[PDB]
Amino acid sequence: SGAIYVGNYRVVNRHLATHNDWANLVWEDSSRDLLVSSTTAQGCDTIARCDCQTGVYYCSSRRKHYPVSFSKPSLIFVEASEYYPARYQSHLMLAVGHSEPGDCGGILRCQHGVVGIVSTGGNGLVGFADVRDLLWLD
Ligand SMILES: CCS(=O)(=O)N1CCC(C(=O)O)CC1
Ligand SMILES: CCS(=O)(=O)N1CCC(C(=O)O)CC1
Ligand SMILES: [Zn+2]
Repeated sequence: SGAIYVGNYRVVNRHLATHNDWANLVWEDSSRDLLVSSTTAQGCDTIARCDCQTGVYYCSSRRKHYPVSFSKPSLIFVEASEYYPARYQSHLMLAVGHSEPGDCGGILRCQHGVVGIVSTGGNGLVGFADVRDLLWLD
């Protein structure tokens, strides 16, 4: 689980959004696994405006931060897991790293701030939903 809090926006995995997230929907994209909802309280997170392909992500299933190399955002076919079926996902970044069910909403970040959140795992890979193209967030 986990979210980004920037200005008056909460960014979450679409498949983990709550009834409140949908009651305060700003934007959602089923192809990206993203949803943004409005918050009343100001968030502290800064979104990276960069094309970094290295950073650190938080892995709650190991309670560790891992440094990773990741691919640039692209359309990727996502393998079926124990709990979710297989599907295509846009704006997805892969790295070699640990991600299992529960790890979603872990934040990937670089010097310039938040790059994305964990969205996929399996097969010794972690997939991250990029948020850097969403300039309206900052
Ligand atoms: C590990 C691949 S997955 O498709 O099973 N999946 C990713 C993490 C998600 C979450 O923690 O919400 C749900 C589970
Ligand atoms: C790249 C991983 S990071 O985002 O956790 N971190 C390292 C880059 C910054 C620096 O070392 O100048 C500080 C922030
Ligand atoms: Zn960066």
